[PDB]
Amino acid sequence: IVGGYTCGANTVPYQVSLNSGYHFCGGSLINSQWVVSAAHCYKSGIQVRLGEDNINVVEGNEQFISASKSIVHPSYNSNTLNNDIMLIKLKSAASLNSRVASISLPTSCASAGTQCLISGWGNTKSSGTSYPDVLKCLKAPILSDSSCKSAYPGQITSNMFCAGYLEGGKDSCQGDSGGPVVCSGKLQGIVSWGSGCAQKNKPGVYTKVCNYVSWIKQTIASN
Ligand SMILES: N=C(N)c1ccc2[nH]c(Cc3nc4ccccc4[nH]3)nc2c1
Ligand SMILES: [Ca+2]
Ligand SMILES: [Mg+2]
Ligand SMILES: [Zn+2]
Repeated sequence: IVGGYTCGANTVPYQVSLNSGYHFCGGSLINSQWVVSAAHCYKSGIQVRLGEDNINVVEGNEQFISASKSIVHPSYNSNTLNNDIMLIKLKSAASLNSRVASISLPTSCASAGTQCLISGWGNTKSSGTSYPDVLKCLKAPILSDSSCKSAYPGQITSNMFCAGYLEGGKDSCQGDSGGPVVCSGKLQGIVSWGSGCAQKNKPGVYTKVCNYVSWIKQTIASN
């Protein structure tokens, strides 16, 4: 996250860190047994870490649970990143408490202008590499589809939306990938892609979760 701030320990209780020997992507806990992340974060051998703040220090509120199965969206296109969403089932149910809670799925899609909270342990430099150990947060509004499409001609589908600042300076970045974009108490986006990080007229692009609610509900109920 570039131009963001330290969230504070466990202030984003539905945020998960996907670990395969090191942190490589974020995710969102949707109920005690399932996590939603981005399909471009797919790997074999994932351990989900809940209740984290500093990912390099066991502070006491963590739960490390391995994944039993991963399901990448049936129509995910790795070349365009269209349908960039994946579901991960935990081997054991997590214990939900104040530090570990699930986030709600949306009943409708959000309007441009709505302010959201994006979080992650991804890179914090636009020009450089500085990876933080504690969770970073960023409040950003959803941008109109017009400004999103003008920035990326022929690359935005109806399953994506842009959020951010056209002036540059504030954005999510690699490592934040798969993480949550919460607006009005609902998970509305998943950190997906962008052009570099925090560049002018290159806002972040997010998977539009409101278009996948039936798929998510149907898939978790049958697995
Ligand atoms: N500017 C953005 N809003 C942005 C978000 C996410 C992202 N993701 C990548 C590529 C990317 N994602 C990953 C995940 C894990 C290892 C490497 C890696 N590279 N660029 C970006 C850019
Ligand atoms: Ca920790
Ligand atoms: Mg994240
Ligand atoms: Zn990524």
